[PDB]
Amino acid sequence: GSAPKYIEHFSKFSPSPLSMKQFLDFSNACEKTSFTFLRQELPVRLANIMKEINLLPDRVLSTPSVQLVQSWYVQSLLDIMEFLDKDPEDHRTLSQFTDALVTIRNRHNDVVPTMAQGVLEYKDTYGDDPVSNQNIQYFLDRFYLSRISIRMLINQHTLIFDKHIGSIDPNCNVSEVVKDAYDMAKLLCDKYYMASPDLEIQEINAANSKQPIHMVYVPSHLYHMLFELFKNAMRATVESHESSLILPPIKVMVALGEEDLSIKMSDRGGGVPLRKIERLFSYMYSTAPGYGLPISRLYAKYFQGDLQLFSMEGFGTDAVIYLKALSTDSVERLPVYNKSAWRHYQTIQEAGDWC
Amino acid sequence: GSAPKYIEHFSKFSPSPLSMKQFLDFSNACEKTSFTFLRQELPVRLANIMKEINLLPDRVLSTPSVQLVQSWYVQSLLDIMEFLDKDPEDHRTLSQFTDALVTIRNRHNDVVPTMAQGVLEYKDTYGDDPVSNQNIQYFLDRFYLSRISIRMLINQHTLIFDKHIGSIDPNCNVSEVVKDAYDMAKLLCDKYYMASPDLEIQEINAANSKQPIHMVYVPSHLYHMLFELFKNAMRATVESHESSLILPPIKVMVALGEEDLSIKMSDRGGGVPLRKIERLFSYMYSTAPGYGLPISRLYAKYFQGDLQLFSMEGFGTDAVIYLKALSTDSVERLPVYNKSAWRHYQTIQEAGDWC
Ligand SMILES: C[C@@H]1CN(C(=O)[C@@](C)(O)C(F)(F)F)[C@@H](C)CN1C(=O)c1ccc(C#N)cc1
Ligand SMILES: C[C@@H]1CN(C(=O)[C@@](C)(O)C(F)(F)F)[C@@H](C)CN1C(=O)c1ccc(C#N)cc1
Repeated sequence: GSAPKYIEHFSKFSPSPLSMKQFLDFSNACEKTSFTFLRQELPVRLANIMKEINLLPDRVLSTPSVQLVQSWYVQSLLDIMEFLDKDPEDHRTLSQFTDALVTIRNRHNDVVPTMAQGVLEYKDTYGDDPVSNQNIQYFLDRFYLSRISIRMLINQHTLIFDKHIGSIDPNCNVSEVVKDAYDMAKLLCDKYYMASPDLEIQEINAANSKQPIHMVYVPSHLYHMLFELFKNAMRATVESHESSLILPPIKVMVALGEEDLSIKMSDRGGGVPLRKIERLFSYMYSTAPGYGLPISRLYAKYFQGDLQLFSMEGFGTDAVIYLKALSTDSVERLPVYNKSAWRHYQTIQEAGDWC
Repeated sequence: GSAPKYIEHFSKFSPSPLSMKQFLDFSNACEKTSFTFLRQELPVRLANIMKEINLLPDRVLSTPSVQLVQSWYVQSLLDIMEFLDKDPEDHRTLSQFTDALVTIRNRHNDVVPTMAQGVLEYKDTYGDDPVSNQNIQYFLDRFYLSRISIRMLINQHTLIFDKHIGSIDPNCNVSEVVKDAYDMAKLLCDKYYMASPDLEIQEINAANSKQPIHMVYVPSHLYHMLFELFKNAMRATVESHESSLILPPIKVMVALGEEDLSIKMSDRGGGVPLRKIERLFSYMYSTAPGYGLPISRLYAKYFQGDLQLFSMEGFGTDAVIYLKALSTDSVERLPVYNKSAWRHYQTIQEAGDWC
């Protein structure tokens, strides 16, 4: 019965944002060195997000969803406390940990669908107004980024201690990951629509005209973003041309500049009105009766990147993923609990500044 | 010595956002009808913006710039009070007005450069930090939109009472306005660089495949936005290819959908890092030792549109202007003084929610 205490403790610490090069330095660059680090970091990260939840309307708190996941974190937090007084050296004290991590990871595997359920519960229970949308948007963005960062650490440890350093590829060939996400989307598009647009890729390596474009990144993260975009671009190109015979291709450009590595995906799927675009990244409005876009964007932001959309109604849409080109600039984007984060939930909107 | 009083009065009223079709209904759809309207509207709009200024740091208030323009509005407000007790019918009582408008318009002709001077005064006097940037951004956006809306009314009256209804073209051929802004930028580009990229235009009239794209809009407003973008796209295409012989063209696409009319301008001028883009629309950071972009965007927003940028470092930049396709949806976007607008100036930032 000391959960509130632990959370009060570790909640006082700020999480330590790691860079992608520090990740590259790490089989056996001492997991002892990691164990001791993860012993404090995970609890600090779990506690900060747990501390922020506890401070949202009891209307949201009392729902089975929020309390279900809120109880998952409480258990994961306790699940790792065990090792605070333990001593490494014991080749079994740190394997008790790797297992303790794999067990915590799977315990949270369905947090996204679970949390989406809460959004729906809220829409039908309290309505879908801007202030609700705003608070949910603010919180889910932080909650999910928090989750992404925790899973990153866990995957890095579990994978490294069972060319690639954990889930990191130091020579990630962006165009290859583009092709992979494409092939997968194509296969699904073919089954469901029995027709699919082709793919054209083009690279622009500013500094080195023909050297293939490589970067240090987490391929699975990039695959996720690209796959989500290919699906939308495919669904729209197919559906908007159901009476046309032509079927334009989806074009992708990978450009590498001094500090940015950009990927643009252009489709001619009809486009979307500016007003609806703004709603495409909102958890509340994109819920019924998925969260590919809002979450794909958190993956972009996690390492200081971004994901943006801009279409032309009546023509098509461009989706662009901005990633940092240098591993030096690829530092975790983490949400922290402060007096600053507190007042973002004090939105008392009623009659704006514009008419 | 009653300025504070008048401002306290009219400041209680909210400005009346007009649609572009109401503008189309109006030589002599009775300027009496307008005179009486503008008699209350202008004072209400002048007072609301004047009321918001009076409530910004005295550090900003005391500068010659802010007080210089603050005294211009005070005089324009009084300049129109005169007609509050007047009676139309008198064919000279309303010409005293048209002149009173032309005189007020010119009195404010240099408010932009004047206000930009204040920004610089502030940068050097108090520094250029995010909270300063934010408050200036918030206020200048509103101040300038307020100004744009006031000049719109004035121009509509003065022009209509000296095919087009004032400054409104009910059959504005977007592609023609594109060509015009281009020719002008080209001429300047040719003088200064003695080389300039060509232009390709393409239309996508979704509903009517080949009918030229026309819309009801204020051509001079659209010309302003396009000219500003062509200049930047030209400067960058030329400068980034000073050692290349090839010189790609600037491509523009005009797409007309059910509710949106979009114009995209794509250049291959090298592109800009994501981090600097965010700073391109900031009055503070774009000041030295112009305001084409931040202001061009207010012109887009004035009638519910927008202006966005997205480039690929090492390749080029896309700039897109979103306008409403229907005159029904083209309603003035006006800033209003409320308890809502008040708290946007209570930014006490110090240590954010992210680490
Ligand atoms: C041991 C820590 C964490 N780490 C790891 O690779 C992992 C696999 O253990 C994990 F992904 F799980 F984090 C490197 C960034 C090196 N590293 C550090 O450089 C470090 C960072 C901050 C502190 C502190 N305080 C101490 C060490
Ligand atoms: C007379 C007003 C203003 N107006 C004008 O065209 C102008 C030229 O006078 C100006 F641009 F300067 F505004 C139309 C939108 C018609 N109109 C209205 O439809 C109207 C709108 C609101 C109210 C009110 N309250 C009364 C009339």
